[PDB]
Amino acid sequence: KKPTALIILDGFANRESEHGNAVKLANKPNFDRYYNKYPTTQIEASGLDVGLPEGQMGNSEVGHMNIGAGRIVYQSLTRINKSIEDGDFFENDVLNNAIAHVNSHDSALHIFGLLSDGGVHSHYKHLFALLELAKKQGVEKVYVHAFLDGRDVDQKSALKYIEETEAKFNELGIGQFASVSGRYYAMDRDKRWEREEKAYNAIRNFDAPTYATAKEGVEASYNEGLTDEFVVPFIVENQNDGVNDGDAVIFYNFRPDRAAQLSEIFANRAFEGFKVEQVKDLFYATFTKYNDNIDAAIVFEKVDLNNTIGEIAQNNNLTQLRIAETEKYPHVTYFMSGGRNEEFKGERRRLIDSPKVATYDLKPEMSAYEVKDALLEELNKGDLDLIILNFANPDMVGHSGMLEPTIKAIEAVDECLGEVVDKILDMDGYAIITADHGNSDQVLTDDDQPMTTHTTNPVPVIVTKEGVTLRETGRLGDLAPTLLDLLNVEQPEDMTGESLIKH
Ligand SMILES: O=C(O)[C@@H](CO)OP(=O)(O)O
Ligand SMILES: [Mn+2]
Ligand SMILES: [Mn+2]
Repeated sequence: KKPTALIILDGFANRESEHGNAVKLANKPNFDRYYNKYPTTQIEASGLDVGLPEGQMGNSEVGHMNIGAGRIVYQSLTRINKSIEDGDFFENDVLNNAIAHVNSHDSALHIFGLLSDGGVHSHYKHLFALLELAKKQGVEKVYVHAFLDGRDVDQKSALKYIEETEAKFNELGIGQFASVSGRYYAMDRDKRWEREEKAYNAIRNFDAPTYATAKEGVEASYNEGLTDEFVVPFIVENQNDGVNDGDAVIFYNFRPDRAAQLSEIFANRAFEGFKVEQVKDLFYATFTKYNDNIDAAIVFEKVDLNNTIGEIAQNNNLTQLRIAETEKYPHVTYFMSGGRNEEFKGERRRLIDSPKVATYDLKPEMSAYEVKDALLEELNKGDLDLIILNFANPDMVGHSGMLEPTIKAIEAVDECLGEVVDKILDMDGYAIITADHGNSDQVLTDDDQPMTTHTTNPVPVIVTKEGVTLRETGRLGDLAPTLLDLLNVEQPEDMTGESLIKH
C-alpha cells in the first residue's frame, strides 16, 4: 500500500529576517534536501485565510481545524463581525425574540459582556450592534453590565472603552451602564462562587458599592491600586433597577469557559453554588452555547463540518492514522476531524506521551524520536492509505523564547523527518511537509528579549512528487484538497479549498 502523509511541523514558518529565527539558524539537512529537490510553495495560516480577523496570528486549534476541513473555517469573532457587516445580525431570530419578550412585557433588556476589543472572549463592537438593534426595535429600557478586561488588552484601559460606550448611549438615545465588574468576578472559571456572587449582586442591584458613573468607580479602583481585571463590582447610581420578572438578558461573550458560570447563576435551575431566587420568565440569550446546563437561546449555533478529510477517507474505504505526542494529540484527532472525538471507520490513532516538564526548552527533542519510531512501526504494517502526523517541538519549545533550545528542537525534528519521509518514498508514497502557523521563526524581539508567541508568517509547503508545479500561494484549507489529489480521490463540493498541485 502506497502511503500519503501530511506532516505538520507545528509552529514553523517562513520569515525573511534571521534574527531570532530558529528555523533559519537550525541545521536542517533533511528539510533542505526535500525543499531543494521537490516542488515547493508557501501558504497563509493567519488572519482571514484561516477564519480569523486580519492581522491575528494563527494557532494550533484554528490551524488544524482549517487543515482537516479543506475550507476556511470561520471562528466566532469573524463570523459575528461578518453577520453585522452584511446585516444578517439584525434579523437574527434569537435576538429579535429576546427583544419581542421585552417589548411585549414592557420590561427591561440587560446586556452582559467583556467591554473591550480583546477579541478573545468578546468584542465591544458587538455590544454597539446590539444597541442599534434594540433602538431599531423601539426597546425603551436597556441596561448594560460591563465586565472589565485588562488582560486581553492593556491592564488599565477600561476608561477608554467606557467613554466610547457612554458616547454611544448618547448618540443612540438608548442604554446606560447599570453595573461594572472586573472580569475576575464576573468571568471566573474555577468555581470561585464567592467572586461571582459579588458581580451577581451588583448586576441585580442587591448589595454592592455605588458610584455616580462608571468612570468614577473605575478611577476610585485605580486610586486604591486595583486595575481593570480586579475592579470590585459596583452599581451605577440611579441607573440600575434590578433584574426582574419578564426581563431579557443578552450575553455577548462568545467564548464559553468564562461566561458559563455567571450564566448558570441566572439560567441553570439546578444552580447551588450559592442560594438564589432566580428570575421568573427571564429570556436568557447567549451568543454561543456555553455549556449544556444553561437554559439559553443560542444566537450563533455551532456549525457541524461535513466532509472533513477523515470522513472523505472513510467514505473511499481508506485507512488512516493520526499520530502526535500529547501536546498536539488533540490537534491531529479532534480538531483535524472538525471538532469530533469519535474515530472514523478505518481510522486508528497513536498517542505518544510528552515529557513532563514545566517548559520544553528542558528537553528540546521532546518525544519526537518516539513519535518517529511509532510511525515507522505503523508504516511497516503496509496497510495505511493516509497519515496525519504532527511534530510538536518547534511550537512548544519556541514558546520558551529561548533560541538555542528552539534550534535544537528543530534539529531533532529534522532528523526524524528524514527517517519518516525516506520510508514513505521507499514505499512509493507521497508526503506533504508543512506547518499550521508560525512561532519558531521568531523567538526574540528585535532588541533581544524573549518572544514567546506565534507569528503571522506564511508557512512552507513541500510536496514530494516529481514533475509537478505548485500554485504560488494558498491557504491551510488547500492542504486537504492537495491530499485528495495525491490519493486520486474525488473532492466533494463542500470542501471549497483547492489542490496546490497545478493541472
Ligand atoms: O484566561 C483566559 O481567559 C485567556 C485570556 O483571556 O487565556 P487562555 O486562552 O490562555 O485561557
Ligand atoms: Mn500549532
Ligand atoms: Mn502554540
